[PDB]
Amino acid sequence: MDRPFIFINSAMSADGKLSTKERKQVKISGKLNFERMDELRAHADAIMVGIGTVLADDPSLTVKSPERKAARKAAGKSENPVRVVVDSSARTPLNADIFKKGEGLRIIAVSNSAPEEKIRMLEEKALVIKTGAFRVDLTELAAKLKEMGINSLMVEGGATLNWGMLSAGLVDEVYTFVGNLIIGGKTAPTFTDGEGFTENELLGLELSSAEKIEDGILLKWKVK
Amino acid sequence: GSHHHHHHGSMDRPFIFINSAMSADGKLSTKERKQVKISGKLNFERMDELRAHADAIMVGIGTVLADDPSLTVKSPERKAARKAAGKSENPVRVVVDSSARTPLNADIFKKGEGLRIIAVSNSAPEEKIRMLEEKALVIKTGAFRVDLTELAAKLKEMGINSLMVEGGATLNWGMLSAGLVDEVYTFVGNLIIGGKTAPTFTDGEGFTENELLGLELSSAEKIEDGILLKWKVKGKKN
Ligand SMILES: NC(=O)c1ccc[n+]([C@@H]2O[C@H](COP(=O)([O-])OP(=O)(O)OC[C@H]3O[C@@H](n4cnc5c(N)ncnc54)[C@H](OP(=O)(O)O)[C@@H]3O)[C@@H](O)[C@H]2O)c1
Ligand SMILES: NC(=O)c1ccc[n+]([C@@H]2O[C@H](COP(=O)([O-])OP(=O)(O)OC[C@H]3O[C@@H](n4cnc5c(N)ncnc54)[C@H](OP(=O)(O)O)[C@@H]3O)[C@@H](O)[C@H]2O)c1
Repeated sequence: MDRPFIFINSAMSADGKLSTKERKQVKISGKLNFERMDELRAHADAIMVGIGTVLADDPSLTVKSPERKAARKAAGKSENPVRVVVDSSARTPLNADIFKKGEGLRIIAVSNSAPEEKIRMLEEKALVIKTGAFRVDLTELAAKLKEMGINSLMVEGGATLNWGMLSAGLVDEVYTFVGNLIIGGKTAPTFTDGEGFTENELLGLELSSAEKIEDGILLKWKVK
Repeated sequence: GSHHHHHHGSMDRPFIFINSAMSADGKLSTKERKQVKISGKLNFERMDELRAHADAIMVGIGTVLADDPSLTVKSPERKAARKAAGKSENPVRVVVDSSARTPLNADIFKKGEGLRIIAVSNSAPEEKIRMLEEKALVIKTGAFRVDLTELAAKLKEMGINSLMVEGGATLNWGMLSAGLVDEVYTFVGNLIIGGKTAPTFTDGEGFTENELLGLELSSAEKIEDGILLKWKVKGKKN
Protein backbone atom coordinates (compact mmCIF):
# COMPACT_ATOMS: atom_id res chain seq x y z
CA MET A 1 0.00 0.00 0.00
CA ASP A 2 2.72 2.52 0.97
CA ARG A 3 5.42 4.06 -1.23
CA PRO A 4 8.51 6.30 -1.19
CA PHE A 5 8.33 10.08 -1.37
CA ILE A 6 8.30 10.48 -5.20
CA PHE A 7 9.51 13.49 -7.17
CA ILE A 8 10.06 14.13 -10.85
CA ASN A 9 13.11 16.15 -11.88
CA SER A 10 13.59 17.00 -15.55
CA ALA A 11 14.92 19.75 -17.79
CA MET A 12 12.65 21.02 -20.59
CA SER A 13 12.74 23.74 -23.24
CA ALA A 14 10.56 26.85 -22.90
CA ASP A 15 8.01 25.02 -25.13
CA GLY A 16 7.93 21.91 -22.90
CA LYS A 17 10.23 19.49 -24.79
CA LEU A 18 12.69 17.04 -23.31
CA SER A 19 14.52 16.26 -26.58
CA THR A 20 14.09 16.91 -30.33
CA LYS A 21 11.58 15.41 -32.76
CA GLU A 22 14.34 12.88 -33.64
CA ARG A 23 14.34 12.01 -29.91
CA LYS A 24 17.91 13.43 -29.67
CA GLN A 25 19.41 14.90 -26.52
CA VAL A 26 20.27 18.62 -26.60
CA LYS A 27 21.66 21.21 -24.23
CA ILE A 28 18.82 22.52 -22.09
CA SER A 29 20.59 23.32 -18.79
CA GLY A 30 24.03 24.53 -17.74
CA LYS A 31 26.52 23.54 -15.06
CA LEU A 32 24.57 24.95 -12.10
CA ASN A 33 21.44 22.94 -12.92
CA PHE A 34 23.63 19.85 -13.40
CA GLU A 35 25.10 20.51 -9.89
CA ARG A 36 21.59 20.76 -8.42
CA MET A 37 20.66 17.48 -10.10
CA ASP A 38 23.79 15.86 -8.72
CA GLU A 39 22.74 17.04 -5.15
CA LEU A 40 19.31 15.41 -5.66
CA ARG A 41 20.85 12.13 -6.85
CA ALA A 42 23.17 12.18 -3.82
CA HIS A 43 20.25 12.58 -1.31
CA ALA A 44 17.76 10.33 -3.12
CA ASP A 45 17.63 6.68 -2.06
CA ALA A 46 16.78 5.64 -5.63
CA ILE A 47 16.70 7.02 -9.19
CA MET A 48 14.23 5.74 -11.79
CA VAL A 49 13.97 6.10 -15.60
CA GLY A 50 12.10 4.28 -18.33
CA ILE A 51 13.41 1.94 -20.98
CA GLY A 52 12.83 4.65 -23.64
CA THR A 53 15.43 6.89 -21.96
CA VAL A 54 17.86 4.01 -21.54
CA LEU A 55 17.64 3.08 -25.27
CA ALA A 56 17.77 6.73 -26.45
CA ASP A 57 20.50 8.18 -24.19
CA ASP A 58 22.23 5.25 -22.40
CA PRO A 59 22.69 7.24 -19.15
CA SER A 60 24.85 5.98 -16.28
CA LEU A 61 22.64 7.68 -13.63
CA THR A 62 25.64 8.06 -11.35
CA VAL A 63 26.51 10.68 -8.80
CA LYS A 64 29.32 12.67 -10.45
CA SER A 65 30.93 14.68 -7.61
CA PRO A 66 33.71 12.85 -5.70
CA GLU A 67 32.72 14.75 -2.54
CA ARG A 68 29.02 13.73 -2.83
CA LYS A 69 30.02 10.11 -3.47
CA ALA A 70 32.29 10.22 -0.38
CA ALA A 71 29.61 11.88 1.76
CA ARG A 72 27.21 9.04 0.88
CA LYS A 73 29.92 6.44 1.54
CA ALA A 74 30.73 8.09 4.91
CA ALA A 75 27.10 7.71 6.07
CA GLY A 76 27.19 4.03 5.09
CA LYS A 77 25.43 4.22 1.70
CA SER A 78 26.54 3.00 -1.68
CA GLU A 79 28.30 5.83 -3.64
CA ASN A 80 25.27 5.85 -6.02
CA PRO A 81 21.59 5.54 -5.13
CA VAL A 82 19.70 2.52 -6.32
CA ARG A 83 19.13 2.72 -10.09
CA VAL A 84 15.81 1.47 -11.42
CA VAL A 85 14.78 0.94 -15.05
CA VAL A 86 11.06 0.52 -15.88
CA ASP A 87 11.10 -2.02 -18.68
CA SER A 88 8.09 -4.23 -19.52
CA SER A 89 9.70 -6.66 -21.98
CA ALA A 90 13.14 -6.91 -20.33
CA ARG A 91 14.94 -5.03 -23.14
CA THR A 92 17.44 -3.11 -21.03
CA PRO A 93 20.74 -3.65 -22.91
CA LEU A 94 23.22 -5.97 -21.19
CA ASN A 95 26.01 -3.58 -22.23
CA ALA A 96 24.09 -0.50 -20.97
CA ASP A 97 26.17 2.13 -19.21
CA ILE A 98 24.05 1.73 -16.08
CA PHE A 99 25.80 -1.67 -15.63
CA LYS A 100 29.30 -0.47 -16.61
CA LYS A 101 29.59 2.63 -14.40
CA GLY A 102 30.02 2.63 -10.61
CA GLU A 103 28.84 0.71 -7.55
CA GLY A 104 25.29 0.17 -6.23
CA LEU A 105 22.18 -1.91 -6.72
CA ARG A 106 20.50 -1.95 -10.14
CA ILE A 107 16.83 -2.97 -10.39
CA ILE A 108 15.01 -3.82 -13.61
CA ALA A 109 11.20 -3.62 -13.16
CA VAL A 110 9.65 -5.90 -15.80
CA SER A 111 6.11 -7.18 -16.63
CA ASN A 112 5.01 -10.81 -16.12
CA SER A 113 4.85 -11.11 -19.93
CA ALA A 114 8.63 -10.53 -20.16
CA PRO A 115 10.67 -13.43 -21.71
CA GLU A 116 12.36 -15.52 -19.00
CA GLU A 117 15.56 -15.93 -21.09
CA LYS A 118 16.08 -12.12 -21.07
CA ILE A 119 15.26 -11.90 -17.36
CA ARG A 120 17.92 -14.53 -16.43
CA MET A 121 20.65 -12.59 -18.32
CA LEU A 122 19.61 -9.41 -16.52
CA GLU A 123 19.57 -11.10 -13.11
CA GLU A 124 23.39 -11.60 -13.36
CA LYS A 125 23.70 -7.76 -13.15
CA ALA A 126 20.51 -6.67 -11.32
CA LEU A 127 17.55 -7.55 -9.15
CA VAL A 128 14.51 -8.13 -11.44
CA ILE A 129 11.04 -7.28 -9.99
CA LYS A 130 8.04 -8.58 -11.97
CA THR A 131 4.62 -6.90 -11.81
CA GLY A 132 1.57 -6.44 -14.07
CA ALA A 133 0.55 -8.19 -17.29
CA PHE A 134 2.02 -6.43 -20.34
CA ARG A 135 3.22 -3.30 -18.54
CA VAL A 136 4.80 -2.63 -15.17
CA ASP A 137 2.35 -1.92 -12.33
CA LEU A 138 3.95 1.24 -11.02
CA THR A 139 1.90 1.30 -7.76
CA GLU A 140 3.01 -2.23 -6.88
CA LEU A 141 6.56 -1.43 -7.90
CA ALA A 142 6.52 1.62 -5.64
CA ALA A 143 5.30 -0.52 -2.70
CA LYS A 144 8.06 -3.13 -3.29
CA LEU A 145 10.72 -0.37 -3.42
CA LYS A 146 9.41 1.13 -0.19
CA GLU A 147 9.52 -2.34 1.47
CA MET A 148 13.17 -2.88 0.55
CA GLY A 149 14.36 0.39 2.19
CA ILE A 150 13.76 3.19 -0.37
CA ASN A 151 12.02 6.27 1.12
CA SER A 152 13.07 8.78 -1.56
CA LEU A 153 12.62 8.05 -5.28
CA MET A 154 13.67 10.52 -7.97
CA VAL A 155 11.98 9.97 -11.33
CA GLU A 156 14.27 11.68 -13.88
CA GLY A 157 11.92 10.89 -16.53
CA GLY A 158 11.11 9.74 -19.80
CA ALA A 159 8.09 11.57 -21.26
CA THR A 160 5.94 8.41 -21.02
CA LEU A 161 7.15 7.24 -17.61
CA ASN A 162 6.40 10.74 -16.25
CA TRP A 163 2.85 10.26 -17.55
CA GLY A 164 2.67 6.77 -15.97
CA MET A 165 3.68 8.03 -12.55
CA LEU A 166 1.56 11.20 -12.55
CA SER A 167 -1.57 9.48 -13.88
CA ALA A 168 -1.19 6.67 -11.30
CA GLY A 169 -1.31 9.34 -8.55
CA LEU A 170 2.14 8.33 -7.26
CA VAL A 171 3.93 11.71 -7.49
CA ASP A 172 4.39 14.19 -4.61
CA GLU A 173 6.33 16.97 -6.37
CA VAL A 174 7.42 18.03 -9.87
CA TYR A 175 10.67 19.92 -10.56
CA THR A 176 10.97 21.42 -13.98
CA PHE A 177 14.10 23.28 -15.08
CA VAL A 178 12.92 25.47 -17.96
CA GLY A 179 15.78 26.22 -20.36
CA ASN A 180 16.26 29.22 -22.61
CA LEU A 181 15.41 27.61 -25.95
CA ILE A 182 12.64 26.47 -28.24
CA ILE A 183 12.90 22.87 -29.53
CA GLY A 184 9.50 22.55 -31.20
CA GLY A 185 7.95 19.52 -32.88
CA LYS A 186 4.61 17.74 -32.64
CA THR A 187 6.52 14.44 -32.16
CA ALA A 188 9.27 15.79 -29.82
CA PRO A 189 8.94 14.14 -26.39
CA THR A 190 7.44 16.54 -23.83
CA PHE A 191 7.63 16.70 -20.03
CA THR A 192 4.46 14.49 -19.95
CA ASP A 193 3.39 12.42 -22.96
CA GLY A 194 1.44 9.11 -22.73
CA GLU A 195 -2.34 9.01 -23.10
CA GLY A 196 -3.05 12.39 -21.53
CA PHE A 197 -5.77 13.60 -19.19
CA THR A 198 -9.22 14.51 -20.50
CA GLU A 199 -10.88 17.79 -19.53
CA ASN A 200 -12.63 16.24 -16.45
CA GLU A 201 -9.37 14.70 -14.99
CA LEU A 202 -6.78 17.47 -15.12
CA LEU A 203 -4.14 17.06 -12.37
CA GLY A 204 -3.97 20.17 -10.19
CA LEU A 205 -0.69 21.55 -8.84
CA GLU A 206 0.47 24.26 -6.48
CA LEU A 207 3.50 26.44 -7.32
CA SER A 208 6.00 25.99 -4.46
CA SER A 209 8.83 28.14 -5.87
CA ALA A 210 10.51 29.66 -8.91
CA GLU A 211 14.28 30.29 -8.92
CA LYS A 212 16.36 31.71 -11.74
CA ILE A 213 19.48 29.56 -12.27
CA GLU A 214 22.00 30.59 -14.93
CA ASP A 215 20.03 31.19 -18.16
CA GLY A 216 16.75 29.42 -17.22
CA ILE A 217 14.27 28.99 -14.39
CA LEU A 218 13.55 26.19 -11.95
CA LEU A 219 9.82 25.72 -11.26
CA LYS A 220 8.85 23.44 -8.33
CA TRP A 221 5.21 22.28 -8.14
CA LYS A 222 3.40 20.30 -5.46
CA VAL A 223 0.94 17.79 -6.89
CA LYS A 224 -2.70 17.90 -5.65
CA GLY B 1 22.41 36.77 -29.71
CA SER B 2 22.12 36.98 -33.50
CA HIS B 3 18.39 37.96 -33.67
CA HIS B 4 17.66 41.51 -34.82
CA HIS B 5 15.00 42.91 -32.42
CA HIS B 6 12.26 44.66 -34.38
CA HIS B 7 10.31 47.66 -33.04
CA HIS B 8 7.33 49.74 -34.36
CA GLY B 9 9.64 51.59 -36.83
CA SER B 10 11.23 48.45 -38.44
CA MET B 11 10.41 48.47 -42.20
CA ASP B 12 10.17 44.70 -43.05
CA ARG B 13 7.45 43.55 -40.62
CA PRO B 14 5.56 44.34 -37.40
CA PHE B 15 6.99 43.81 -33.98
CA ILE B 16 5.71 40.25 -33.32
CA PHE B 17 5.04 38.60 -30.01
CA ILE B 18 3.45 35.31 -28.99
CA ASN B 19 1.17 35.33 -25.95
CA SER B 20 -0.12 31.93 -24.75
CA ALA B 21 -1.19 30.08 -21.68
CA MET B 22 0.18 26.54 -21.17
CA SER B 23 0.13 23.80 -18.58
CA ALA B 24 3.20 23.00 -16.42
CA ASP B 25 3.98 20.24 -18.94
CA GLY B 26 3.76 22.60 -21.93
CA LYS B 27 0.27 21.82 -23.29
CA LEU B 28 -2.17 24.33 -24.78
CA SER B 29 -5.24 22.03 -24.62
CA THR B 30 -6.13 18.33 -24.09
CA LYS B 31 -5.38 15.40 -26.43
CA GLU B 32 -8.98 15.98 -27.60
CA ARG B 33 -8.07 19.64 -28.46
CA LYS B 34 -10.50 20.80 -25.76
CA GLN B 35 -9.90 24.20 -24.23
CA VAL B 36 -9.35 23.99 -20.49
CA LYS B 37 -8.84 26.41 -17.58
CA ILE B 38 -5.14 27.21 -17.48
CA SER B 39 -5.27 30.75 -16.10
CA GLY B 40 -7.48 32.90 -13.96
CA LYS B 41 -8.99 36.37 -13.92
CA LEU B 42 -5.70 38.24 -13.43
CA ASN B 43 -3.94 36.67 -16.41
CA PHE B 44 -7.14 37.25 -18.42
CA GLU B 45 -6.97 40.97 -17.50
CA ARG B 46 -3.25 41.19 -18.53
CA MET B 47 -4.18 39.34 -21.74
CA ASP B 48 -7.03 41.82 -22.39
CA GLU B 49 -4.67 44.83 -21.83
CA LEU B 50 -2.21 43.36 -24.36
CA ARG B 51 -4.90 42.77 -27.00
CA ALA B 52 -5.92 46.42 -26.49
CA HIS B 53 -2.44 47.70 -27.29
CA ALA B 54 -1.87 45.45 -30.34
CA ASP B 55 -2.61 46.63 -33.87
CA ALA B 56 -3.59 43.09 -34.90
CA ILE B 57 -4.23 39.68 -33.34
CA MET B 58 -3.37 36.52 -35.38
CA VAL B 59 -4.56 32.96 -34.81
CA GLY B 60 -4.47 29.70 -36.79
CA ILE B 61 -7.42 28.00 -38.48
CA GLY B 62 -7.03 25.10 -35.94
CA THR B 63 -7.93 27.53 -33.09
CA VAL B 64 -10.87 28.94 -35.03
CA LEU B 65 -12.24 25.43 -35.65
CA ALA B 66 -11.63 24.17 -32.10
CA ASP B 67 -12.59 27.26 -30.05
CA ASP B 68 -14.46 29.68 -32.34
CA PRO B 69 -12.99 32.71 -30.48
CA SER B 70 -14.11 36.29 -31.22
CA LEU B 71 -10.55 37.72 -30.55
CA THR B 72 -12.19 40.90 -29.25
CA VAL B 73 -11.07 43.20 -26.48
CA LYS B 74 -13.58 42.65 -23.59
CA SER B 75 -13.13 45.66 -21.22
CA PRO B 76 -15.51 48.52 -22.26
CA GLU B 77 -12.92 50.97 -20.87
CA ARG B 78 -10.11 49.58 -23.07
CA LYS B 79 -12.38 49.68 -26.13
CA ALA B 80 -13.47 53.28 -25.37
CA ALA B 81 -9.88 54.39 -24.95
CA ARG B 82 -8.85 52.85 -28.33
CA LYS B 83 -11.86 54.61 -29.98
CA ALA B 84 -11.02 57.94 -28.25
CA ALA B 85 -7.46 57.64 -29.58
CA GLY B 86 -8.88 57.27 -33.13
CA LYS B 87 -8.35 53.48 -33.44
CA SER B 88 -10.85 50.74 -34.22
CA GLU B 89 -12.49 49.34 -31.09
CA ASN B 90 -10.73 46.02 -31.78
CA PRO B 91 -7.37 45.32 -33.34
CA VAL B 92 -7.34 43.79 -36.80
CA ARG B 93 -8.19 40.04 -36.63
CA VAL B 94 -6.12 37.70 -38.82
CA VAL B 95 -6.62 33.95 -39.40
CA VAL B 96 -3.86 31.81 -40.96
CA ASP B 97 -5.97 29.42 -43.04
CA SER B 98 -4.16 27.66 -45.95
CA SER B 99 -7.23 25.95 -47.49
CA ALA B 100 -9.86 28.64 -46.72
CA ARG B 101 -11.70 26.57 -44.11
CA THR B 102 -12.72 29.50 -41.83
CA PRO B 103 -16.45 29.01 -41.20
CA LEU B 104 -18.70 31.67 -42.73
CA ASN B 105 -20.57 31.97 -39.42
CA ALA B 106 -17.38 32.08 -37.30
CA ASP B 107 -17.53 34.32 -34.22
CA ILE B 108 -14.80 36.64 -35.59
CA PHE B 109 -17.41 37.75 -38.17
CA LYS B 110 -20.40 38.01 -35.80
CA LYS B 111 -18.87 40.11 -32.97
CA GLY B 112 -17.51 43.69 -32.94
CA GLU B 113 -16.19 46.18 -35.48
CA GLY B 114 -12.97 46.18 -37.45
CA LEU B 115 -11.00 44.65 -40.29
CA ARG B 116 -10.89 40.83 -40.67
CA ILE B 117 -8.15 39.20 -42.75
CA ILE B 118 -8.00 35.55 -43.86
CA ALA B 119 -4.50 34.60 -45.10
CA VAL B 120 -4.83 31.61 -47.50
CA SER B 121 -2.45 29.63 -49.78
CA ASN B 122 -2.74 29.44 -53.56
CA SER B 123 -4.05 25.86 -53.24
CA ALA B 124 -7.25 27.04 -51.46
CA PRO B 125 -10.44 26.32 -53.43
CA GLU B 126 -11.47 29.32 -55.52
CA GLU B 127 -15.14 29.10 -54.43
CA LYS B 128 -14.26 29.05 -50.71
CA ILE B 129 -12.03 32.12 -51.15
CA ARG B 130 -14.87 33.95 -52.94
CA MET B 131 -17.35 33.28 -50.12
CA LEU B 132 -14.88 34.48 -47.44
CA GLU B 133 -14.23 37.63 -49.51
CA GLU B 134 -17.84 38.61 -48.71
CA LYS B 135 -16.81 38.93 -45.03
CA ALA B 136 -13.07 39.79 -45.03
CA LEU B 137 -9.98 40.87 -46.85
CA VAL B 138 -8.40 37.66 -48.21
CA ILE B 139 -4.61 37.66 -48.72
CA LYS B 140 -3.36 34.79 -50.96
CA THR B 141 0.25 33.92 -50.21
CA GLY B 142 2.30 30.67 -50.40
CA ALA B 143 1.72 27.64 -52.70
CA PHE B 144 0.30 24.95 -50.35
CA ARG B 145 0.98 26.56 -46.95
CA VAL B 146 0.64 30.29 -45.95
CA ASP B 147 3.89 32.18 -46.42
CA LEU B 148 4.14 33.85 -42.99
CA THR B 149 7.12 36.08 -43.93
CA GLU B 150 5.25 37.55 -46.88
CA LEU B 151 2.08 37.83 -44.79
CA ALA B 152 3.96 39.80 -42.14
CA ALA B 153 5.35 42.18 -44.82
CA LYS B 154 1.84 42.70 -46.15
CA LEU B 155 0.57 43.47 -42.63
CA LYS B 156 3.38 46.00 -42.04
CA GLU B 157 2.62 47.60 -45.42
CA MET B 158 -1.07 48.11 -44.39
CA GLY B 159 0.20 49.94 -41.33
CA ILE B 160 0.24 47.15 -38.68
CA ASN B 161 3.22 47.74 -36.36
CA SER B 162 2.34 45.38 -33.52
CA LEU B 163 1.17 41.78 -34.10
CA MET B 164 -0.04 39.58 -31.25
CA VAL B 165 0.10 35.89 -32.09
CA GLU B 166 -2.37 34.12 -29.71
CA GLY B 167 -1.10 31.17 -31.41
CA GLY B 168 -2.14 27.67 -31.73
CA ALA B 169 0.61 25.04 -31.59
CA THR B 170 1.24 24.91 -35.34
CA LEU B 171 1.12 28.65 -36.03
CA ASN B 172 3.58 29.21 -33.10
CA TRP B 173 5.94 26.85 -34.89
CA GLY B 174 5.42 28.60 -38.26
CA MET B 175 6.31 32.01 -36.80
CA LEU B 176 9.24 30.88 -34.65
CA SER B 177 10.82 28.68 -37.36
CA ALA B 178 10.65 31.58 -39.87
CA GLY B 179 12.56 33.74 -37.33
CA LEU B 180 9.67 36.23 -37.22
CA VAL B 181 9.14 36.48 -33.46
CA ASP B 182 10.71 39.10 -31.22
CA GLU B 183 9.29 38.02 -27.85
CA VAL B 184 7.54 35.00 -26.28
CA TYR B 185 5.18 35.28 -23.31
CA THR B 186 3.96 32.05 -21.64
CA PHE B 187 1.64 31.99 -18.67
CA VAL B 188 2.42 28.65 -16.99
CA GLY B 189 -0.65 27.29 -15.20
CA ASN B 190 -0.90 25.07 -12.15
CA LEU B 191 -1.85 21.80 -13.85
CA ILE B 192 -0.65 18.76 -15.83
CA ILE B 193 -2.62 17.99 -19.02
CA GLY B 194 -0.33 15.35 -20.51
CA GLY B 195 -0.61 13.47 -23.76
CA LYS B 196 1.64 12.67 -26.64
CA THR B 197 -1.05 14.06 -28.99
CA ALA B 198 -2.00 17.11 -26.87
CA PRO B 199 -1.10 20.38 -28.65
CA THR B 200 2.01 21.97 -27.11
CA PHE B 201 3.22 25.56 -27.07
CA THR B 202 5.27 24.75 -30.19
CA ASP B 203 4.42 21.77 -32.45
CA GLY B 204 5.01 21.63 -36.23
CA GLU B 205 8.10 19.85 -37.60
CA GLY B 206 10.43 20.83 -34.75
CA PHE B 207 14.05 21.95 -34.78
CA THR B 208 17.03 19.62 -35.17
CA GLU B 209 20.02 20.15 -32.87
CA ASN B 210 21.61 22.54 -35.41
CA GLU B 211 18.40 24.68 -35.75
CA LEU B 212 17.62 25.28 -32.02
CA LEU B 213 16.22 28.75 -31.31
CA GLY B 214 17.92 30.53 -28.43
CA LEU B 215 16.09 32.70 -25.91
CA GLU B 216 16.86 35.08 -23.05
CA LEU B 217 14.64 35.12 -19.97
CA SER B 218 13.41 38.73 -19.57
CA SER B 219 11.19 38.16 -16.51
CA ALA B 220 9.28 35.74 -14.32
CA GLU B 221 6.22 36.98 -12.37
CA LYS B 222 3.90 34.91 -10.21
CA ILE B 223 0.25 35.74 -11.03
CA GLU B 224 -2.59 34.05 -9.06
CA ASP B 225 -1.88 30.30 -9.20
CA GLY B 226 0.75 30.30 -11.98
CA ILE B 227 3.74 32.13 -13.37
CA LEU B 228 4.26 34.35 -16.40
CA LEU B 229 7.57 33.82 -18.19
CA LYS B 230 8.69 36.32 -20.79
CA TRP B 231 11.45 35.47 -23.18
CA LYS B 232 13.35 37.60 -25.64
CA VAL B 233 14.16 35.63 -28.82
CA LYS B 234 17.98 35.60 -29.27
CA GLY B 235 18.25 33.68 -32.57
CA LYS B 236 19.90 30.43 -33.70
CA LYS B 237 22.26 28.89 -31.12
CA ASN B 238 24.87 27.89 -33.80
N1 LIG C 1 15.55 16.57 -20.71
C1 LIG C 1 15.37 15.65 -19.73
O1 LIG C 1 15.36 16.01 -18.55
C2 LIG C 1 15.14 14.18 -20.03
C3 LIG C 1 15.25 13.20 -19.03
C4 LIG C 1 15.00 11.87 -19.38
C5 LIG C 1 14.66 11.54 -20.69
N2 LIG C 1 14.55 12.47 -21.65
C6 LIG C 1 14.18 12.13 -23.04
O2 LIG C 1 12.89 11.51 -23.14
C7 LIG C 1 12.86 10.55 -24.20
C8 LIG C 1 12.46 9.16 -23.69
O3 LIG C 1 11.13 9.15 -23.20
P1 LIG C 1 10.07 8.02 -23.63
O4 LIG C 1 8.72 8.53 -23.26
O5 LIG C 1 10.42 7.56 -25.02
O6 LIG C 1 10.57 6.82 -22.68
P2 LIG C 1 10.57 6.71 -21.06
O7 LIG C 1 9.52 7.57 -20.48
O8 LIG C 1 11.98 6.64 -20.54
O9 LIG C 1 10.06 5.18 -20.91
C9 LIG C 1 8.72 4.90 -21.23
C10 LIG C 1 8.57 3.41 -21.46
O10 LIG C 1 8.60 2.77 -20.18
C11 LIG C 1 7.93 1.52 -20.23
N3 LIG C 1 6.88 1.31 -19.20
C12 LIG C 1 6.65 0.12 -18.60
N4 LIG C 1 5.61 0.16 -17.74
C13 LIG C 1 5.13 1.42 -17.84
C14 LIG C 1 4.04 2.17 -17.22
N5 LIG C 1 3.23 1.55 -16.34
N6 LIG C 1 3.85 3.48 -17.54
C15 LIG C 1 4.65 4.10 -18.44
N7 LIG C 1 5.68 3.50 -19.05
C16 LIG C 1 5.97 2.17 -18.78
C17 LIG C 1 7.19 1.54 -21.58
O11 LIG C 1 7.79 0.73 -22.57
P3 LIG C 1 7.63 -0.89 -22.57
O12 LIG C 1 6.16 -1.10 -22.45
O13 LIG C 1 8.20 -1.33 -23.87
O14 LIG C 1 8.38 -1.26 -21.33
C18 LIG C 1 7.23 3.01 -22.02
O15 LIG C 1 7.05 3.21 -23.45
C19 LIG C 1 14.28 10.52 -24.77
O16 LIG C 1 14.36 11.27 -25.97
C20 LIG C 1 15.13 11.15 -23.71
O17 LIG C 1 16.23 11.85 -24.27
C21 LIG C 1 14.80 13.75 -21.33
N1 LIG D 1 -3.83 28.06 -24.14
C1 LIG D 1 -3.78 29.04 -25.08
O1 LIG D 1 -3.44 30.19 -24.78
C2 LIG D 1 -4.12 28.73 -26.53
C3 LIG D 1 -4.00 29.70 -27.54
C4 LIG D 1 -4.31 29.35 -28.86
C5 LIG D 1 -4.72 28.05 -29.16
N2 LIG D 1 -4.84 27.12 -28.18
C6 LIG D 1 -5.25 25.74 -28.47
O2 LIG D 1 -4.39 25.17 -29.46
C7 LIG D 1 -5.06 24.00 -29.95
C8 LIG D 1 -4.60 23.48 -31.33
O3 LIG D 1 -3.62 24.26 -32.04
P1 LIG D 1 -3.37 23.97 -33.63
O4 LIG D 1 -1.88 23.89 -33.93
O5 LIG D 1 -4.23 22.79 -34.08
O6 LIG D 1 -4.08 25.26 -34.31
P2 LIG D 1 -3.44 26.61 -34.97
O7 LIG D 1 -1.99 26.63 -34.73
O8 LIG D 1 -4.38 27.69 -34.45
O9 LIG D 1 -3.76 26.44 -36.58
C9 LIG D 1 -2.69 25.89 -37.30
C10 LIG D 1 -2.97 25.85 -38.77
O10 LIG D 1 -2.54 27.05 -39.43
C11 LIG D 1 -2.43 26.63 -40.81
N3 LIG D 1 -1.22 27.16 -41.47
C12 LIG D 1 -1.22 27.52 -42.75
N4 LIG D 1 -0.02 27.93 -43.15
C13 LIG D 1 0.82 27.82 -42.10
C14 LIG D 1 2.25 28.09 -41.83
N5 LIG D 1 3.06 28.58 -42.78
N6 LIG D 1 2.74 27.82 -40.58
C15 LIG D 1 1.95 27.33 -39.61
N7 LIG D 1 0.62 27.06 -39.78
C16 LIG D 1 0.01 27.28 -40.98
C17 LIG D 1 -2.34 25.09 -40.87
O11 LIG D 1 -3.53 24.49 -41.37
P3 LIG D 1 -4.01 24.54 -42.91
O12 LIG D 1 -2.72 24.33 -43.67
O13 LIG D 1 -5.05 23.46 -42.99
O14 LIG D 1 -4.60 25.92 -43.13
C18 LIG D 1 -2.20 24.70 -39.42
O15 LIG D 1 -2.74 23.41 -39.09
C19 LIG D 1 -6.56 24.35 -29.91
O16 LIG D 1 -7.28 23.21 -29.44
C20 LIG D 1 -6.67 25.57 -28.99
O17 LIG D 1 -7.60 25.41 -27.89
C21 LIG D 1 -4.55 27.45 -26.91
